Amino acid sequence: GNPFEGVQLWANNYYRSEVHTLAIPQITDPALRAAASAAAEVPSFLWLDTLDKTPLMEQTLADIRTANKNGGNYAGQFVVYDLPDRDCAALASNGEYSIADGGVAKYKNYIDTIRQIVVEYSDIRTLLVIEPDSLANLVTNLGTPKCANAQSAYLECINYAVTQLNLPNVAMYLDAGHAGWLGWPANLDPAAQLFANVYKNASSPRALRGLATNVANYNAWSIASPPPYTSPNPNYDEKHYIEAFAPLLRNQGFDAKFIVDTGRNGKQPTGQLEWGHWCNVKGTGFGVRPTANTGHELVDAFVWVKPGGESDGTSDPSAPRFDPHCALPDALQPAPQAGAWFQAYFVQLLTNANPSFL
Repeated sequence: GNPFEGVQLWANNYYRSEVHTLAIPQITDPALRAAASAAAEVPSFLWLDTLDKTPLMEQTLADIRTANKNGGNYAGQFVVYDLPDRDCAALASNGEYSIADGGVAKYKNYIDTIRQIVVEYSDIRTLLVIEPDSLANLVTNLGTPKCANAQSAYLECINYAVTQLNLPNVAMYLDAGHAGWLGWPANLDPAAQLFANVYKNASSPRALRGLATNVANYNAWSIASPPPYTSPNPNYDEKHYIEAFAPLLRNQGFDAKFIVDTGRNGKQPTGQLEWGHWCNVKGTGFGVRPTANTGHELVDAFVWVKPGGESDGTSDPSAPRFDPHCALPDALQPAPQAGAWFQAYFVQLLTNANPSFL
């Protein structure tokens, strides 16, 4: 049943080209250059954060089809991340579509385009994270006007995604935030009802395998001592969050299994001053390498979802779409625009990696 079992994970050429064309020519030390080349071979998700990235999904699946007709057993890894009024509680968003300006119809076309590409590659197992930073806002952030207004659109758009991508070669994991968002005990029951109702309102799609946690975040999977910025949450790591949340979803008829983003959680505690500081956090490392061998039946895989070295946001307050979280003193600076290559952050992650690359 675990879609990560029986397959390898494809390491995509987009990330490899950032490492090889942008990063390695800036590194003089031979050991760090070799470490960088190895990091580019660790398979991370490719983000489809605009419609103009959908050709990248098709090219990636064409590369996988060639590899698999030549003996590979690779699965593709993609993030679906283009809701209208995206990131409704954030101080800045890069989403291209607006609910008030045709955004729901534009989302429909974006999902329609992805469905035809996944059908075009119905021979290729396709592992999707659906919409980071979306439904979790409807549990805690309804007091933010943009999120109160976006409820209907987010729920209809997510229903369209999980129904239209319900294909025999797909496994989807809905983003469900992280322990410091939905793992607080007061958020668990409302979160479980919301996410189980999404599953049931979509007619319990076979491809909707479960939920993704820690995406673009830094929490430990398991740590013996709670980091101080987690107090007083008893669910201070992803393992305790998932162990508390999974049986509540199952109680409501969604027997969800999980994947956990371990791409930036290898150094613990992090440099965070507060748990809600998410941008370009200092003091982090690459974490556990992608695997289906998690030791935990709730957890299908540890994965690298956010790609290390791609910025979370610009720190220039005069730049477009500046988010003040990216200028906090626990955010590494200067940082380029979201998604752009951030060399000093890539070096940070490589040097602090656990397991090590050096």
